[PDB]
Amino acid sequence: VYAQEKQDFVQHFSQIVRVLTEGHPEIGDAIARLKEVLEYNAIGGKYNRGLTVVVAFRELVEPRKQDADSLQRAWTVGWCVELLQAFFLVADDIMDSSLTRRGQICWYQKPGVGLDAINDANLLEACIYRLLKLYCREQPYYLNLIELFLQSSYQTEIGQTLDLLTAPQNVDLVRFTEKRYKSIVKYKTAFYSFYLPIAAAMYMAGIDGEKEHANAKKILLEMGEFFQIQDDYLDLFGDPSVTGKIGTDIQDNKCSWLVVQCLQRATPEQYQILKENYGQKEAEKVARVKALYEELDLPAVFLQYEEDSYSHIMALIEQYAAPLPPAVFLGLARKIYKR
Amino acid sequence: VYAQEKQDFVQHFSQIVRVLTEGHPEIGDAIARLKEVLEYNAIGGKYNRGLTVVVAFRELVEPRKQDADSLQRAWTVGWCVELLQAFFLVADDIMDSSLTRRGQICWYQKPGVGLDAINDANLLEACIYRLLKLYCREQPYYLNLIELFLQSSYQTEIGQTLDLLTAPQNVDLVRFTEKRYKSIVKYKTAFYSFYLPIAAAMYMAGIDGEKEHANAKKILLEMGEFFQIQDDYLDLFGDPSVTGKIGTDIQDNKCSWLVVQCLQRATPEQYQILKENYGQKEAEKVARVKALYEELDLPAVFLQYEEDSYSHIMALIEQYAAPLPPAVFLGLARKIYKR
Ligand SMILES: Cc1ccc(-c2cc3c(N[C@@H](Cc4ccccc4)C(=O)NP(=O)(O)O)ncnc3s2)cc1
Ligand SMILES: Cc1ccc(-c2cc3c(N[C@@H](Cc4ccccc4)C(=O)NP(=O)(O)O)ncnc3s2)cc1
Ligand SMILES: Cc1ccc(-c2cc3c(N[C@@H](Cc4ccccc4)C(=O)NP(=O)(O)O)ncnc3s2)cc1
Ligand SMILES: Cc1ccc(-c2cc3c(N[C@@H](Cc4ccccc4)C(=O)NP(=O)(O)O)ncnc3s2)cc1
Repeated sequence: VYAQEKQDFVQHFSQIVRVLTEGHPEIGDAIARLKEVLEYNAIGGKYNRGLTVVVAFRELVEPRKQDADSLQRAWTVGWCVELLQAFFLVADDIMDSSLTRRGQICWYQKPGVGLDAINDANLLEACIYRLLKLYCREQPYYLNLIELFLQSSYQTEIGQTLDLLTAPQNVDLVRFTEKRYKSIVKYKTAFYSFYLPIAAAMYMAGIDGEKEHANAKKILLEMGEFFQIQDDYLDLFGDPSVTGKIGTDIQDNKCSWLVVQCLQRATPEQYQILKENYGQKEAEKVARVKALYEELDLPAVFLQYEEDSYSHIMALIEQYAAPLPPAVFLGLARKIYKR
Repeated sequence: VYAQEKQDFVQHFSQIVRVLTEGHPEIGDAIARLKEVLEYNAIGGKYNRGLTVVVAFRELVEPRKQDADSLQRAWTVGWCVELLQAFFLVADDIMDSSLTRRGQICWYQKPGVGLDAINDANLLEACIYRLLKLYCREQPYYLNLIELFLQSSYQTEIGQTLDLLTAPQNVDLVRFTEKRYKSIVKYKTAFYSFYLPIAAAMYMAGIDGEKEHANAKKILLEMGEFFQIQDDYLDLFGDPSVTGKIGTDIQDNKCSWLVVQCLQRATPEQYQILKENYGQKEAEKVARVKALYEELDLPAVFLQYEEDSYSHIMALIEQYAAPLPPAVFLGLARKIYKR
């Protein structure tokens, strides 16, 4: 499904840019900057979210209604998801004071960008809507897509606010509850990473019903919870030469699924070991946390969670996939649940 | 027109907030933060942009079609303009490293906000669209308003990019040309400050024609150019006990209308006096610029510009106001051109 169309998708970017950078010579300079912004930040991910739109649109539309223009539009809206992602990242890395991203210098950290990245992020967001105007204003789902991107923006922003309130990078754990962890993930990542791209395909295919969308959302948000929990696990236990990432959740005082669990289980004594070491950057003090999680057999708790999670998803799919082809959902679960 | 409805408008804010902060207990914390963001940043301006929507809607709709619900919606969309303004300011003050705004500490500069303001700004933007959903999704102009706010966002962002490229707060004047000054003002401030609110009233009143809108835009953008040029003049020559502002365009290396003119007129010698002193914060070095502008009789050049500008506007109004009541436009020119 995905490896099979990643070429046409990543190749269409050029067009996405050509159009977004074309009557008005006076502003050409700013447009030059926009090009640069898009080239640095929309590129270099694995493109799974955007791609999900394309793949799903193939699965959902009767192939008789998949002309060149229709596909073009699915590529375009797929790139709209990747631009939403890019907008959030650029802005999130400023906020976290991150150094790298996708293995390069964060955009804001480049010489002579700095906090100008704030506006660059805002343009990334704007390009979504330009693109929808240009490719979709005549389509019957035009407004549905706008509302979905705008709503996907809002929930992510809310989730971000929620995380910022939860984890002031300053030492506190009583606010790291499972209720709250789950909330953060739903609003901050799941909605836009899992629901938004399938939903966009759905609208593109004429499937606009609230019921259908509620059903698909129910599956997708639970998939999204898992995805993140696995991300949290692998931040620390992922072989880094598989992953590509080397993890810093413990140094960055994150509200990781791990710590949440660790806190549910710890003696009042061990809370101390964690109160003392979480957030510090001393390797010794980072080791004494990993080593605590390990003492609490949390890698086992994960495996245990991944199994249940895998059933729940299949159950959800059995129950709510209809009348969409289960393959829409399985195509994603495949990308997540390795054996 | 304006003093006459500023009460109902500023009073409606409470409702705007009540609604934007109301099913979902898990996120209530973030909503609390949102409330705070809106209270600090949507409040304390003079509300001229928002108000323009309300006043214009009164002028444009047959009074038989101005029920309670219609008004409610004009207040709401007026507040949407003020939220757009708030979103841009919060983000612009981070970018400039400003200290104050509307006579208080900039939001980002408050203890324990910082660059979290980036997300706070993004929520300000989001609230626009929530508000439009809640009050206007059933109206026939719903999509027109979304497109207008989104487009107003994009042009402002472009203008911001353009300004950032023009004025790196690092010393340069060859890029401060009149063509470029004019471009910056059109994209960065005029469009959203002058065109957007009248346009929103227009759409609200059933007047959606491209022609009408082109006409209104033509008047409004030229009004907007003046407004800004006057702002630039008064930044330096405004009696500060009238204004409320004390100006720092020269210290901040801005691409002010003043400097632009100064550069058009200066001997190759005087370019030097300006190359040496513009952007410095030394009062002596700030004085030696003001004193140069004064030596070049620029306060006279302004008066000269304000006169011509005043004719051009009236001409534009005579020519393009129809079939809107000229009073829509005069109501604004009144707020700008004191004798
Ligand atoms: C800890 C743990 C326990 C069980 C699993 C299971 C994964 C899995 C599974 N995973 C697929 C991925 C998958 C998932 C869902 C639908 C389709 C495909 C897989 O790993 N295929 P591969 O050829 O690479 O070994 N497919 C069918 N049953 C199961 S049970 C994964 C992790
Ligand atoms: C909607 C959506 C968003 C992100 C993803 C990502 C999947 C993924 C990823 N998944 C692996 C699978 C995987 C399984 C277990 C642990 C890590 C990685 C994968 O794509 N395998 P495939 O053989 O299909 O190319 N690996 C590294 N980064 C990412 S980011 C998937 C779906
Ligand atoms: C430098 C300079 C030269 C001429 C003017 C003019 C302002 C003006 C003008 N201004 C109105 C404001 C105005 C503008 C446009 C339409 C209506 C009202 C005004 O100042 N009224 P006020 O009672 O406070 O003295 N009205 C009619 N003709 C003119 S000519 C302003 C500044
Ligand atoms: C669309 C729009 C946006 C901002 C304005 C502003 C007008 C204004 C403003 N205008 C003065 C007039 C003015 C004239 C000349 C110099 C300064 C101020 C005014 O409102 N007079 P009014 O008697 O109607 O209350 N003074 C201080 N700040 C601002 S911000 C007007 C219209």
